[PDB]
Amino acid sequence: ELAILATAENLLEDRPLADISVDDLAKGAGISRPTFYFYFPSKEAVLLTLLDRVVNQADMALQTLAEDRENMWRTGINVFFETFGSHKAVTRAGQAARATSVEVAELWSTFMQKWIAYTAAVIDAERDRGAAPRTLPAHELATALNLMNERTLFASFAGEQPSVPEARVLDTLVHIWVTSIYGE
Amino acid sequence: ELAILATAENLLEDRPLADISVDDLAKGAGISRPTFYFYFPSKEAVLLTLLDRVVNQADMALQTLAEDRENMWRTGINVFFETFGSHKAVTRAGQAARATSVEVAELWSTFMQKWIAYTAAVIDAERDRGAAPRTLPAHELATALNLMNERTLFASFAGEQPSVPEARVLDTLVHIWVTSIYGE
Ligand SMILES: O=C(CCC(F)(F)F)N1CCC(c2nc(-c3nccs3)no2)CC1
Ligand SMILES: O=C(CCC(F)(F)F)N1CCC(c2nc(-c3nccs3)no2)CC1
Repeated sequence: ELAILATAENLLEDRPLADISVDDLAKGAGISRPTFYFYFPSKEAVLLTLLDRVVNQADMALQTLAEDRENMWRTGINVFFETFGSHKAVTRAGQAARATSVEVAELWSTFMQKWIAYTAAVIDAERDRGAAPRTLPAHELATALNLMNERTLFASFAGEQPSVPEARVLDTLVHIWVTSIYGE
Repeated sequence: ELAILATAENLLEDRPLADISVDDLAKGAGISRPTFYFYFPSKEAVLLTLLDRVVNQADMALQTLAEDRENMWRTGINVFFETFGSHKAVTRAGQAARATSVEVAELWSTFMQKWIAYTAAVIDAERDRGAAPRTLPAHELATALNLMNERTLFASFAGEQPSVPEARVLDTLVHIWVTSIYGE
């Protein structure tokens, strides 16, 4: 199973999921094709599992943090920059699969809701302690900022035109987060 | 031609481009199917033209503006909220078509570059006159803010989970723009 997952992530670096066959996956894993079907129903199920592992790893890293204001936010944004930036091929294939796969769509949406709720809870705590002003509803502010990070990180990692260069994206997002949370 | 375009926009309200046939389009336009092929090579070419007209209408409305700081930005963001919000079916189909169509991809990318360049020029003017502090590189700040607006507007219009409610999205974006441009 782990060899099929590593193989899939390796090939995804080079080509889209549409250009990878079960045969390629089976072969890279040192197993036959019907032996593949024993571990996964499809190549789409492989990507789902890869995406699930990356998002959970980001989510666990953020839990570890939960357990200087600008540096506080930078470190939390950085969990996502590093975790997804270390898995760009999976990130990119997984984002494209939100369009065609309900399971990938639901997976992404469920974790965005969780990460928005955590951001909102931290902004509310900051407001409760007098460190942040009561401007926008916290949960709405958190939603826009998180959607910004999703779109901006993924555009930078994919080398999209337009995008912020990967080496400038963390400072760019942290500035927008800190000014909008503390400003006002 | 205009009847084929209106028909396509009308049907897109109800269903995806994949569930619309040339026959549906031809029929709604009061023409035969080979008569359709005379005006457009495909249903994908129809969406391209619809998207082209919407983006140009937004772009022309923003030119009209180019020819109170918070209200200045609100009015510019509002061109996009109203123009795309008045054409949600076309916006939504057009965004999904960026994945499968190079012409739709290039069209969106070309206008984002133009709208980023305009935002950056206004922030630079604001900094030149002493009204905004010299924090992030203007063009990087503009890129992240514009990508935020793209993702956040389209999520609100599609009723995505998560999204900012459509009735709160303009105030949410304006707050993030004004604090990040003038803050720090
Ligand atoms: O960037 C994200 C998530 C959106 C993305 F596309 F990237 F998946 N976040 C979500 C969690 C945010 C957050 N950080 C923290 C904290 N960081 C440090 C202490 S508490 N709380 O919420 C950081 C940015
Ligand atoms: O929201 C956008 C474009 C991104 C989108 F997804 F929506 F297409 N804009 C681009 C242009 C921005 C802008 N406004 C202005 C001005 N508004 C009033 C005077 S000058 N300059 O740039 C406003 C937000």
